[PDB]
Amino acid sequence: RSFDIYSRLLKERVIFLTGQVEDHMANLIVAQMLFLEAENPEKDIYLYINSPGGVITAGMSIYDTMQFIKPDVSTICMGQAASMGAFLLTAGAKGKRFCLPNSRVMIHQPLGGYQGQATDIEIHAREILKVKGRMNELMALHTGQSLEQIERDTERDRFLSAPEAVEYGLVDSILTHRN
Amino acid sequence: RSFDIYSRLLKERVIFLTGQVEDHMANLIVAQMLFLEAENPEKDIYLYINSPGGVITAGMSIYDTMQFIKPDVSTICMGQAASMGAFLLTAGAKGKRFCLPNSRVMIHQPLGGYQGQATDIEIHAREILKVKGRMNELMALHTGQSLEQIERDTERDRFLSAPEAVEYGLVDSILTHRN
Amino acid sequence: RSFDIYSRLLKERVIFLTGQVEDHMANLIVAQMLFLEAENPEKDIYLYINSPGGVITAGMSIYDTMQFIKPDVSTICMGQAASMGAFLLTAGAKGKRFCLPNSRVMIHQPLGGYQGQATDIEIHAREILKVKGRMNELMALHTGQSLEQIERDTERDRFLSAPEAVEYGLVDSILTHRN
Amino acid sequence: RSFDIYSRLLKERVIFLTGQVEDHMANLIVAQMLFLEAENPEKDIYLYINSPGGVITAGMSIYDTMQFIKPDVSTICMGQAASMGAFLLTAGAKGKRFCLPNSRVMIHQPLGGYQGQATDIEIHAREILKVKGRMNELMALHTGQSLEQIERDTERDRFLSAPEAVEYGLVDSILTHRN
Amino acid sequence: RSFDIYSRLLKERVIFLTGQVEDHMANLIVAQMLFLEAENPEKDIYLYINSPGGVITAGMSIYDTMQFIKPDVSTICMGQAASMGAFLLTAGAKGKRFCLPNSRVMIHQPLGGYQGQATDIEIHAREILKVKGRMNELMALHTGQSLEQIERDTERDRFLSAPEAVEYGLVDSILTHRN
Repeated sequence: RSFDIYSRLLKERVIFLTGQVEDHMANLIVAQMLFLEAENPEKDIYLYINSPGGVITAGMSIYDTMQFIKPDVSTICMGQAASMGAFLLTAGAKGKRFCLPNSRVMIHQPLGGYQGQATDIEIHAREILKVKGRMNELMALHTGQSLEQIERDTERDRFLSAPEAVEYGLVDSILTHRN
Repeated sequence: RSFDIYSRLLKERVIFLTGQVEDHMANLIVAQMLFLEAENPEKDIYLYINSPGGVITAGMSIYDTMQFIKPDVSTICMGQAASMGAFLLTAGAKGKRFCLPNSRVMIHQPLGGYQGQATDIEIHAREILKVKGRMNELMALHTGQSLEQIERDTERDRFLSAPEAVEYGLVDSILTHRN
Repeated sequence: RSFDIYSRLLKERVIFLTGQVEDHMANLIVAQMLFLEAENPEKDIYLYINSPGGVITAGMSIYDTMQFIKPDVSTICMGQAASMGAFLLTAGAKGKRFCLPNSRVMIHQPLGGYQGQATDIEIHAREILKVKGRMNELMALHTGQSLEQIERDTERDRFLSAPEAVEYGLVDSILTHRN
Repeated sequence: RSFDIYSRLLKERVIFLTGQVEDHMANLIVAQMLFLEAENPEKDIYLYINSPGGVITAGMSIYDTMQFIKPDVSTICMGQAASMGAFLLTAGAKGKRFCLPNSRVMIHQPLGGYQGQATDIEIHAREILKVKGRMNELMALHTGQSLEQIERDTERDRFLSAPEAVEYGLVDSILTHRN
Repeated sequence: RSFDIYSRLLKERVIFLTGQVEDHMANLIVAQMLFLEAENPEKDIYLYINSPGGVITAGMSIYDTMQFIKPDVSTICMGQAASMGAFLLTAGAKGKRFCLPNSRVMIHQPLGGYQGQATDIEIHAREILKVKGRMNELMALHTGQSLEQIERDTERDRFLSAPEAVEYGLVDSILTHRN
C-alpha cells in the first residue's frame, strides 16, 4: 500500500541516487544493486540520478558495482547530474543512458585538500593527480571523447544542457515523453 | 482506517508538494508520479501545490517527470505558489491547472550566485542566464504569454491573485466549491 | 523480506564494513559474523569494505573474530579501505581477499596521542609502539612481505591502486566482473 | 585420406584457419563449417588458428557463421593469433577455447583508411568507429572483461602469452600434452 | 566427396557470391542458378553474399536471372554486402532476405567514367543517368521505400547495420542461431 514508496519502486528494479554522494548513501545503492542482481541477474536495473557529486571513492564504489554486477545498469538523470553525478551517469550501460529535457549536466576535476608535512603533501598530491587522470580516462572511454577534450573540458566547471550531453556521448538520447 | 494519511491519498492519485523545493522532497514526488503511472498510466494525477519555491534543478526534475509520464498532471495551488512553485503550477496539463480561491502566485527570475575566480564566475553566470532564458521560454509557452512579455514580468517579483493568474494564463480557472 | 536491504543481504551471508571504524559498528559486524557461524560454520561469509580507517582495539575485536570463527571470510574492496580498513581487508582468509577495479588501498602506521604526567606518557608511549609492534608483524604475515618491508612501507602514508594491491600481497586478486 | 591432408582432416571435423584473413580463405572456412554442420549438428568442430589477422568483414562472416551454426566450435591456437585471429580465437564455444604453451596472442583496435571528400570522410570515419565499438563489446562478452577493460587494452598492440591469455579469458586453458 | 567443398554445397542449393562482382564470377553465379532450376525448379536456392560491390552490367545478369528463374532465391549476407552487393541481397525472394548479426551493408548510387568527345560524353553520361534511374526504381520496389526516399539516402555512401538493414527494408530479418 505504498507503505514505503522507494522499497516499492525497488520491485520494478528502480533505484534513486539523490544528493550528496558519500559512503553510506553510496553503500545503500550498492546493496540495492547487488540485491537486484540476485533477485534476477538478467533484467535491466534503473538508476535515476539527481545529484551534485560528492566524495569520489564512495562514488567509485557505486561505479564498480555497476560494472561488476551481471545486469545492465540504465541511468536517467533528472534535475542535475554534476561532477561525480555526471560520472556515474555516463557510466550507465551504453545506449541506456538518458536525460530528461531540462535536466542539466556539469563536469570538472577532482577536488581535494590535504594538510601536513611537505613529504606527506607530495604523497596525497601525487595521488589526487593519479585519480584526476584515471577519472579522465574512464570518462574518455564512456563518452567516446578523446583524453584531450575531457582534459580541456574538465579543467574548469563545464555545463551541458540535455541536447549537448547527447551530442557529447555522455548520455545516448533525450527521453521526452513516455511513448 | 487511516494509518498513514498521505499513503492513502496517494491511492486516490493525490500527491502533495509542500514547502521548499529541494532535492530530497522533489525526489519523493517524482517517485510518487512514477508509482502512480505504473499502477495506472491513464487516469490523471492530482498534484497540490503550496510552496515558496526553492532549488531550480530540483524543480525541473519534477517538471520533466510531469511532462514525461503518460498520465496528465493536474496541478492545484493552495495557499501559495512562488517561483519554482508557480513554475510547476503552470506546467500541469493545459486545461487542468487550478487555483483555490485565495491561493497566491508570485513570479520572478532565478536566484543564485558563485564565489571564486573571475573565470569561473563568468561560466556560472552565463549558465544561470542560460537557464533564465530556457525558464522564460517555458513560462511563455505554458501561459500563452509571449516570451518577450514573460521577461518584463519576471525581472522583479510579481504577485498574482487567483483571478489574475487565470487571466495571465498561469492557471486555467478557479476551484471554489466541489460540484 | 526487503524491509531492510542490509538485512536481506545478510541472508546471502553478505556483511558490510562501511565508514569510520569504531567500537559500536565494529561490534555490529562482530555479531553478524558470529550469527553466521551459527547458521552455518561451513559456508563462506562475505565482508565488504569501504572504510577510511578507524580505531585499533575495535578494529581488532573484528579481526580476532574473523580468525576465531570457523567459516572463512572473503573480504572484497569497493571505494577504499585505508589504515584499519586495509588491515581487515588483507585479514580475509587467504585467496579470498579482493579489490574491485577502481577501489583503492592505503596503509600507514598507528596514529595516536596522549596527555598527562611523564611517567604515564612513557607507559602509553611504550604501549602504542607495542601495538604498532604487533600490527606490523600481522601485516607481514598476512601480506607476505618481511616485517621489515611492511615496516618501511608503513612509516608514511602509502597508496596502492587495485593492481598494485595484489602485487604487494594485500589482496589475493582484482574481483573483475560477475561472470 | 592423405591424398589431400586438409580434406582428410575435415573428415575428422577439423578446419584450419592459416595466414592473412580475407574474403576467400574465409569463405572456405564458412563453407567447411556449414558443411560440417550439415553432416552432424551435434559434434564439436575444431578450428585451429594460426593467423596474424586481416580484413574484419571477412572475419565477421566467420564469427557470425561460427555462432550461428548449431555445433560447438572449439578453437586451438598454434603459433599465433593476432587481431582478428585473437577475436576469432576467443569466439569459440566457452570452455572449449585453448592455447598451446607457446602460442602468443596480440590484441589491438581496428585499422582502416578512407580517401575522398570531407563529407564522405565523415561517414567512413564514423563507421570505423561504430565497428571498433561493436568489436569491443564482443570481446567483452567472450572474455568477461568489461567493455572498458578491452577498449583500454586494445587501444594499442598488446601481447598476451599462453597463460596470460587464459588468465585474461581469451582462451579457457593451455593444452600441453595429449592424454 | 569433399574434394570441392563449394560443389558439395552446390548440391545443397547453396551458392556463394564472394568479393568483387564482375562478368566472369557473375556468369558463374548465373549458371549455378540455371543449374539448380533444372535440377528441381521448386526448391529454394540459397545465395550467400560477402561482396564490396562491382560492375553494374555484370550485376544485372545476376539480378535478372534471380527474378527469372522459378526457384525462389533466398539471400543471406555474411561479413558485408556493399553497393551492387547490397543491391543483390535485397533483390532476393520476398521474406527470404537475411543478414547475420554483425554483417554490414552499404548503399550508394552508380559510379562510372568515360573519356572522349563532348558528344560522346553526353551520350554516355546521359546513360549512366538512365541507369541510376533504374537502379533506384528497382530499389524502391524491393525495399518498400519510395523513389524519392532512396535517391536521397543513396546520393552518398550509406552504412546499415544488420538491424538498421531490416528496419530499412533491404532484408527481411537477422539470422542469429540455427534453431
